[PDB]
Amino acid sequence: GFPCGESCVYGPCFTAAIGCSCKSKVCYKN
Repeated sequence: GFPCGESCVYGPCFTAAIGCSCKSKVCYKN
């Protein structure tokens, strides 16, 4: 539910490394 400070319009969430995921073009975790 909290933003990881990264977007994923065209690239992946490199913050997936800390458990984030792409949710409607913005990287979030919990």
